[PDB]
Order: sequence, then structure tokens, then C-alpha cells
Amino acid sequence: MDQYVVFGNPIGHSKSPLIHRLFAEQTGQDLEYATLLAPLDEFSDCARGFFKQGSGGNVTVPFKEEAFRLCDSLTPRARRAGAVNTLSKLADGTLQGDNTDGAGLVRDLTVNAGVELAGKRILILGAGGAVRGVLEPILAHKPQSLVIANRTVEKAEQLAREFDELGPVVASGFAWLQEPVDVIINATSASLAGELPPIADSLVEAGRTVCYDMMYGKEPTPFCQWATKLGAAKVLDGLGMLAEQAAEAFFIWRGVRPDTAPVLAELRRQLARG
Repeated sequence: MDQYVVFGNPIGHSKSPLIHRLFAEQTGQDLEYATLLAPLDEFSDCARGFFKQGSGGNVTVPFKEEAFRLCDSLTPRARRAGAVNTLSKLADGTLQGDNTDGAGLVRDLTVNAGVELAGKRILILGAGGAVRGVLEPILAHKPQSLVIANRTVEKAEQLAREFDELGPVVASGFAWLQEPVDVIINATSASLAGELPPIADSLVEAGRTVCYDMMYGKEPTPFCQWATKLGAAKVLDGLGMLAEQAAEAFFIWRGVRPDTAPVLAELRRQLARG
């Protein structure tokens, strides 16, 4: 039977085994999915050990960059992302890395939440691997503009440089942002601890601007609270992205697309329990 894991640390409370087990039941796939705790400094060793017999695995933060360096081959979107969240063993025994995070984000935004991206003004906050992993699929939807803003503008400038040829992406310091936009995407890890950037209230036009946090928790994130208080038209966290990036990985592995809606329904029911 084919074996899959989620690599992580800590990984005890992972939702991924439930998610992929439900996918597998839905789509009649004969596989097992478990957690694999990797010591924070021994990820590559753990992955090599697993892939002696294993078929694939998801890779969680903080291991996505190391996974990018470990792979024998990379998909084009993983190459552009500089980060791998999905590992697959090929028939010749080599290890291939993909990145489904961007696909998951844009699918959740456009299909699940019905948010239009084409012709719109998009702002993304941050400039790490989280941003690099989603720029390409956002630009593929042909926005009017995609602004990257970050604490240190040089990191944003470097990202804009890498994706310049793919669309109207530009970097900006926060001091220049004031006009409302259509969509604000938060990609800053530090924001969970309250380090929000110095963004103006005016970026949110009440009843128009959509705010999407790539982060999620049981409770609304600081960014989500900020957006809600300003009357954003829709306020979302990263739960749908989690489900959709997983579904995309499942498809990469198995060649069938599972239905995420009843899986998200179960995840939300469990969150409601609290």
C-alpha cells in the first residue's frame, strides 16, 4: 500500500492526516497517511529515510526551503517559489518537489470565496517564502496591479524583480500606500504575534475591499480583526488555502481531484466544537 506523510515539527496536532484520509475515502484511493516528526536540523535525513519505501509527503514550515534544496527535480512553480511543500517519489526513484501553496490560495480565493482577481488592484503584505510561493498563480489571473509591501522594501523589490516578466508586480514602502485596493493578502508570519505593519486604515474601502490572511488559528488572527473592524467586504483566514493546497497535492500524487467542500465542512465543525 502506498505511504504518504506530513513532515513537520511539531506535528502532533496536524490536520493533514484527517484531510488526506478523507480525500482518499472520497476518491477510492488505497493509501495511508501519517505524521513524521523531523528534528528541526535533520529534515533531509528524515526525508531520505522515508522515501526508501514511501510515495509522497507534504512539507510544512519551517522545512520548505530545505526541501527545495533536497530535491532531484523541481516543477516550474516550485522553482519560482524557492520552496517545496509537496514531495513525490518518481518511478526511477528520484525525488521531485512541487509547490501547491499558490494554487491553493488562488483556488480558495477565486472559486471558494468568489473573489475576482482579474483587473483588480491587489496588495500583499510581507516578502518571505510565503509571498514568493503565491506570486505566479496570482499574476496568472491578470490583475491590474500587484503591490508587494514589506518592513524592508529591498526584500519586496527583489521579489518584484523576480516576477516582473510575469505581470504588473511592483514593490512599495508602506508610506506610499493610501488609496484603497480590491484585495489585501497578509503573508507576514510575525503578524500572529501582533507585529502588524504600519498600513493605513484607508487601504480598506468598507464594503468593497477583501482581506485574506494566509495565516490561520482557531480564532480570528490580528490581521483578520483589523480588517473586520474596518468593514472589509469579506474577511478570510488561511483555512481554505490549507484545504486547497492539500487537494492540489493529492491530485499531483494520485491523478484525481477530491472535493474540498465536505472536508472543509468537517474542519469547521471541529473548530466549532471549541
